Amino acid sequence: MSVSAFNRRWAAVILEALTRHGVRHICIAPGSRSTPLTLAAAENSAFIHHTHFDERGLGHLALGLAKVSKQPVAVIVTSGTAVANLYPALIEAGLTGEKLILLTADRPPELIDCGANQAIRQPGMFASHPTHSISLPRPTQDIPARWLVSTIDHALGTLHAGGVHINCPFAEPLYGEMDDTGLSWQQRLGDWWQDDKPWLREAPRLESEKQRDWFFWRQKRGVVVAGRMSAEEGKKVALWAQTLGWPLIGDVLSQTGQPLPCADLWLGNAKATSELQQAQIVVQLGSSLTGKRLLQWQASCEPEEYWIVDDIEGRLDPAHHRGRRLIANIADWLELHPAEKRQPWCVEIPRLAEQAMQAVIARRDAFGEAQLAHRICDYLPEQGQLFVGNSLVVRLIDALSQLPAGYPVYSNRGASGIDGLLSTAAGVQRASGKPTLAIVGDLSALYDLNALALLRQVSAPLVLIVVNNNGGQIFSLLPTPQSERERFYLMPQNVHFEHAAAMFELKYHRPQNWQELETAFADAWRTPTTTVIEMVVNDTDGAQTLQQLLAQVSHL
Amino acid sequence: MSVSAFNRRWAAVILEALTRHGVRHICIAPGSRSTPLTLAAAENSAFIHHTHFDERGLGHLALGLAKVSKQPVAVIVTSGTAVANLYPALIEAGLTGEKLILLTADRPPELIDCGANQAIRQPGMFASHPTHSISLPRPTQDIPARWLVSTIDHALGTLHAGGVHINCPFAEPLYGEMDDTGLSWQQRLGDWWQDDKPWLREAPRLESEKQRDWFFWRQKRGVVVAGRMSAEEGKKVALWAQTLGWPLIGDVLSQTGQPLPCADLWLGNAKATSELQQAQIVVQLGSSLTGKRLLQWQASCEPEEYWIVDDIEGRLDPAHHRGRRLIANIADWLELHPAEKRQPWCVEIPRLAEQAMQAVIARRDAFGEAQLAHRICDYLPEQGQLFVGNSLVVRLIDALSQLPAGYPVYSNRGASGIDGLLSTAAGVQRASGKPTLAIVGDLSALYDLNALALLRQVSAPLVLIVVNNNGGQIFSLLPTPQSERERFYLMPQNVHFEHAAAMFELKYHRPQNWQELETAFADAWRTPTTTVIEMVVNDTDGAQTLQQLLAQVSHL
Ligand SMILES: Cc1ncc(C[n+]2csc(CCOP(=O)(O)OP(=O)(O)O)c2C)c(N)n1
Ligand SMILES: Cc1ncc(C[n+]2csc(CCOP(=O)(O)OP(=O)(O)O)c2C)c(N)n1
Ligand SMILES: [Cl-]
Ligand SMILES: [Cl-]
Ligand SMILES: [Cl-]
Ligand SMILES: [Cl-]
Ligand SMILES: [Cl-]
Ligand SMILES: [Cl-]
Ligand SMILES: [Cl-]
Ligand SMILES: [Mn+2]
Ligand SMILES: [Mn+2]
Repeated sequence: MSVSAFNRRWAAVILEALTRHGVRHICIAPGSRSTPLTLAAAENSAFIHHTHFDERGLGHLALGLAKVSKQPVAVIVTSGTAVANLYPALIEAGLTGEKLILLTADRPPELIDCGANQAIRQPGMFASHPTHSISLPRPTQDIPARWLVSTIDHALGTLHAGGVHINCPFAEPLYGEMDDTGLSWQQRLGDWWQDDKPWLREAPRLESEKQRDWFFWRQKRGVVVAGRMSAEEGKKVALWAQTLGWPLIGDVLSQTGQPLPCADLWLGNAKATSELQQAQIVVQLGSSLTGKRLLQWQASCEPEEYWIVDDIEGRLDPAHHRGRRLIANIADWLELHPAEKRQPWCVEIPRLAEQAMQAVIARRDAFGEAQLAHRICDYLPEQGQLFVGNSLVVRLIDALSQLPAGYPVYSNRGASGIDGLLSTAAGVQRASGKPTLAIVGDLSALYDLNALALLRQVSAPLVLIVVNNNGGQIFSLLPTPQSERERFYLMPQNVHFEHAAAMFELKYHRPQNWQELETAFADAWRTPTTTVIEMVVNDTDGAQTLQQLLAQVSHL
Repeated sequence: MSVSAFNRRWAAVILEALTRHGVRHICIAPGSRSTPLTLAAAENSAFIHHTHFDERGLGHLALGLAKVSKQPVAVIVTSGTAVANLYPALIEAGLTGEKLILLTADRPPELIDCGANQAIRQPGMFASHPTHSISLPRPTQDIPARWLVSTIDHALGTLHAGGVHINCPFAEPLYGEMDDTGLSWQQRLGDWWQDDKPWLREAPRLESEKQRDWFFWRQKRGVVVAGRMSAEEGKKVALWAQTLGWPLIGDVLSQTGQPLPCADLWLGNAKATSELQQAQIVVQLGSSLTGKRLLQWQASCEPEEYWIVDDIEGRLDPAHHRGRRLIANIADWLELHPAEKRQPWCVEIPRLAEQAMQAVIARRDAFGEAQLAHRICDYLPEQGQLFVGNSLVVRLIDALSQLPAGYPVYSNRGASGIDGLLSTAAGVQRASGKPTLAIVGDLSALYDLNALALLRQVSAPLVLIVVNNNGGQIFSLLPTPQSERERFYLMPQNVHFEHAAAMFELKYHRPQNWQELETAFADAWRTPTTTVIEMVVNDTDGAQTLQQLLAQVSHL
């Protein structure tokens, strides 16, 4: 008889099913309509439970979790605009591949389009952005549990990457006594409840075949571009490229070690671009390439074929080159297409890359964001991970430093949003347990401000560098019109973060030089908490230093 | 020739066209892709420009503006998750009628699903939540300006209520000199550029017909239920119900003056409900009724007829009574269905309503949220406006105080989200220019924390009361389960707002008695600046006081 009790039994099947697909982490926002989902999750000891009050934050927390653990991470939210806040993190997931299982509570069909409070049209509301969309029916004992677990099984079994959105109508009485309504119904699943596999096993592998002409292509004048990939993938790619004798352009996100550093600088030099005109094939592994000069070279170069090896799906070359798009695990792929010993063919690029770095070393003293980015390894935590925020920071680290091979870097570099960086960071460190360094801009920090709440619960030191250049200074770098740049572009907020840290009880440091920055780090890494280091810098110095260094290099 | 210059030409046609439909406020977030729209907006002298860095807050700021002004308000954002953030405000607008014109910038078609940075598929991404979706084509001179303005003219001309999503591909060379490409193409529109009406006027009106059996019905035992309507409509409805001799159950949002106050209390009393069983007809004006007892009585009652009169569309009875759904401006409808002076048929309800308010007044003294709610009248600015947050506050002011007839009230009571209350308040005050009192919960305040940024800029004094009962205390009033309530429901963040206030250079108080609250307000209505008043209150007291007042009143 009890609707209250049955809703929970319905929800218990949902959650148990996700358990069979490697879902450990679950992110929960407060609600009433979500009561069946939340209580089922709460009482299921397979989960590690995370909670937060801002649903946009909640999505990004889940996104950081899935980013690092490579596992499907679940999200429970209540009906209404709560669901709509998951949209940004879902979008990023859909572009970078994080498996997010969004379980969104709903009013039941009777309470739709009739002025019911906090009742909206939720089925379909993320359009094409989920990989799978399940819109569950009203819960009824007339639909057997086997269908409910099968539906979920298929969605998860076949999920290569990106998000699944499972809309969960519940009618209400939501609370009440657990009388054993639906226990019978649940029992038709038999000992599946004691099993560790899913009910229906459906896991087709999606993968491109061996390139049988690889033995031919591996001998051409090639170039290796390396975008976003795993830390270990980064090392493998470096040795591979080296063996071929092909120049490797490694992104900040590559973790290759960057044997030809300051690509964003040297690629702007005619000697480099014309040397590369000799490249017969370009093999790019991973994507989301950072620098302007890399994108621009890429968009303009004309090899015989262009390859992109990556674990995600769909076309990845925005310049649409003739070539191949190869779906694979990068490490697997490298083993399936091993490098072969060849003499290098580049003469000028190794030279320019060295000079480029030197021009930057020559500028390392000024206490500016350009320099912080140059010097950033100095500050990497031992056995840690770097989280790079968006806008100027990622561009400057990519252009001016040479990150160590196999040192973990993480970013939200799919949609490049500045909406969820702090909570994504929270996820990232939570996932792995590692000491974590996260560097972010001032608007970025202002955007995801309340995420500082999550930053009270960290398992290893997290250092949050907020670079404060009073506004979105990237729009200084781009050729924006002078007269409406302050108001409509930069949007300085004229604020500091001392009071932010105070509010949430985090250590704060506002260093005036390098000696003070190192002493802030020394204290920070001592304790499994989050320290906020505000780096206040002159608004336009970073962008100008980049432009100058670009110009300098382009004359060498 | 110049794509740059034409992007801007195209955009200015769009923005100019909005001009002819009373769009005067415009809300801009920072970005590169949105350049054509933003620059066109900036140079167009019709618009009052508003800016913010958080796009979710931006949407809600526009919601605020559109709410008060009852004009269409435009929003510009850039491509990527920026767009996705408009969702919450858009869902709200869709339910309550605010006219939000979302001009969302987008990459051109060549750059979608090809690994291009910050490119996602936007056309259709709000599903069916917009009233119209204009998905614009790639800008070209081969499509006449008369098409562009006409498409915008149609969507805006026909717009009864809710948002229009206008997606705007712009191909890049976004910056460049402003040569005279597409001037010739603009001129094909002739002297329309000096006109003040639309190019295509298509403005059909949507109305219900005169109810020609009204003279029959107005003599039966009727009940007037009044929900969200304008402040002038509240006064009229009070005059009307009084004349007919029908009891008026009036919501916080109604501005009717509430002449049977504390309905949430007296509707729980059996004598009141049985007297209401004699109701032959129920005429509700407006919608989104607040309280449980009203929502519950409304659900259960069985009058021969049930009428809902509101200028929004669709069904508004979540109990789906046999009756009438009349789409009309309330002020107009009342004139078209005038009252006739008649002897009030209710006997005990007035007595119960008085005794209920007395029960409440007898409890005014304790320094807590329930008591703040009850006496909020005392703090209302002269010639000002109220903005009520969600959760416990709106429930408490509806239950425990009697707001003045005609004194303007506003809320986000469609989807009842807690995600945009401060930024909505901002736009609410900005639209009217009136001194504003806005009260909100702690988690509410945290959710929209960065909106404190906008509150630095206020055309009249704004007081923001933040009730801090350490968590979502509504889940203390709802019969949620014991051992998982704090963690999965209330989610206390153990925090204050002194520092938040400080960060954003806003005056802060934290009164500890009625006197200290009076001193906080002495200063608060003089200067056109924002004052934060944090009300620290025992977590659980509000909920229990309501519960007790409920129990006390049912015994009358
Ligand atoms: C959600 C979202 N909105 C807007 C943008 C456009 N955008 C890119 S960078 C930027 C400004 C970043 O400001 P800040 O954190 O101060 O970084 P800085 O420009 O100084 O590197 C904006 C608004 C975006 N990427 N994501
Ligand atoms: C965007 C959104 N997420 C979640 C909810 C569900 N919800 C309704 S009330 C509430 C708690 C509000 O807490 P607070 O601001 O402290 O007010 P209090 O409960 O103490 O009145 C929540 C989470 C919602 N309405 N909107
Ligand atoms: Cl809820
Ligand atoms: Cl159904
Ligand atoms: Cl960026
Ligand atoms: Cl700390
Ligand atoms: Cl942009
Ligand atoms: Cl609410
Ligand atoms: Cl100042
Ligand atoms: Mn900045
Ligand atoms: Mn609260």
